[PDB]
Amino acid sequence: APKAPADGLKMDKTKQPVVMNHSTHKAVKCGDCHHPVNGKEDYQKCATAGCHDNMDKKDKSAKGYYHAMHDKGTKFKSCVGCHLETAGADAAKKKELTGCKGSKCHS
Ligand code: HEM
Ligand code: HEM
Ligand code: HEM
Ligand code: HEM
Repeated sequence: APKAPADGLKMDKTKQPVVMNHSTHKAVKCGDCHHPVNGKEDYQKCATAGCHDNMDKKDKSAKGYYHAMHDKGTKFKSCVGCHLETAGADAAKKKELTGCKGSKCHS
């Protein structure tokens, strides 16, 4: 079984890099993020070629990297989509977990 990596992982495909900590995400099944592809949970980097490798932030296809991290209504919850549900009606948590600036994702 693949093991979770160390905390402090940088996601740095873009000029707005974000740190991923697995320890804060333990309530989440591995395969909700490392989702099935062709019937098997895929643990490759999300922007691997053929995966979310389209760096146009307007793209909404299954290759759009921005889309996979930010949008609602996706087949697997995105960073922002899950965080919106987590924050609920709490505006402080909305700023912390979903704010586009001054949040725990983006300074
Ligand atoms: C669950 C315990 C779980 C495992 C196992 C796991 C593994 C894992 C690996 C091996 C990597 C490194 C991939 C590489 O080769 O660099 C990795 C990286 C990321 N993970 Fe993960 N992970 C588990 C759980 C979760 C959960 C619950 C999420 C989503 C909340 C998540 C997400 C990520 C992300 C993002 C990365 C970085 C990938 C990238 O930048 O391309 N993981 N994980
Ligand atoms: C890396 C941890 C990673 C993330 C994050 C992630 C996100 C993601 C979302 C949010 C979707 C749904 C998008 C929607 O509009 O419905 C989604 C969908 C697919 N992905 Fe992905 N994904 C990550 C990793 C990987 C990897 C490593 C690949 C390539 C092997 C990949 C591929 C795909 C494909 C294909 C889809 C569509 C799947 C389907 O329709 O069943 N993803 N991902
Ligand atoms: C997507 C790759 C993604 C990112 C990036 C991300 C970031 C993130 C941060 C920065 C925090 C704060 C704690 C920390 O610094 O590690 C945080 C917290 C929570 N997250 Fe998250 N998150 C990503 C994805 C997801 C997904 C897909 C879910 C749900 C399915 C999810 C959940 C949560 C939860 C719960 C927390 C804790 C909330 C807090 O304690 O108030 N995240 N994440
Ligand atoms: C708020 C809705 C919000 C906005 C707007 C936003 C923007 C943004 C940009 C412009 C990028 C770079 C895109 C590019 O290719 O140039 C970027 C990248 C990432 N973001 Fe973001 N972002 C908003 C909010 C959040 C929140 C709250 C999180 C975390 C839950 C988050 C996550 C991510 C991730 C992951 C990336 C990619 C990091 C990288 O690989 O460089 N965003 N965002």
